[PDB]
Amino acid sequence: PETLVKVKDAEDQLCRTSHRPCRVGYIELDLNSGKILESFRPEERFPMMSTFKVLLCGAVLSRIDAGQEQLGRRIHYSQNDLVKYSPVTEKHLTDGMTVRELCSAAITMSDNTAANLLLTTIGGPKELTAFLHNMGDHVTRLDRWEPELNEAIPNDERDTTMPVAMATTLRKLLTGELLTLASRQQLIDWMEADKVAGPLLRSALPAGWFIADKSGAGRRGSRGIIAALGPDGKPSRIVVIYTTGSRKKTDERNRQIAEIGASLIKHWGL
Ligand SMILES: [Zn+2]
Repeated sequence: PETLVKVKDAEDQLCRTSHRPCRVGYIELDLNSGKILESFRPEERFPMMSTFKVLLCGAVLSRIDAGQEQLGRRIHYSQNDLVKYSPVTEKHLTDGMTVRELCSAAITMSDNTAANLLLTTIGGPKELTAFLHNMGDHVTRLDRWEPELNEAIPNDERDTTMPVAMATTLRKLLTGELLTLASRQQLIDWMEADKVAGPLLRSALPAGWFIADKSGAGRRGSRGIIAALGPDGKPSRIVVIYTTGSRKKTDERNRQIAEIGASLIKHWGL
């Protein structure tokens, strides 16, 4: 009840004077069992923003497992392929990057060109969506490339998920049989090394805890985070938080998410 109070308070603060569709969504799952521990608007849609990049690399790893792709395959590209927010890819115009390096860049640094390059390797947004639907997530959809997929037009379902869908999908990728044990470990390792989510859940994380996460930010107030975390050096729950529609600035939206994190940590229970 305490984390749920905070999530409602967060939404009230962020949306009161938005003058457009505005919401917060949250779900917490038991990692081992998949049991839904608590939720707030679990079945409402939100823009994924860069949180999709985990699902993208899941699709890539599936192809690697199937012998259709190699972690070490090198991809070259041109300066004209670089889109907004390409901190890693723009440093490798000469050398290109391997598929492994691209996934590290997409997940750990939120590199947009790396995501587009990876989308190409699997056949585009439609094939990411196909991969998701084929593993039983018929809600999540990627429709556009970077950066247009961050547009966050109110109530547009393009490039959206639901908290429950994302959380359930994340659980299947990280601990189910969709990927080999080696690939599922690679996926969580990239998330563990996330470099660009400090002001969100990581800001509330106690010493000794494990976190593997991926953040997102888009237009029209959109912000979110997906995570696997737990005490004692191992993840034991999945957390997904999304918001869209607020007119509040970045730092304020960050603070509200970090506050939800602090609550869910304080009130973790056994
Ligand atoms: Zn479907």
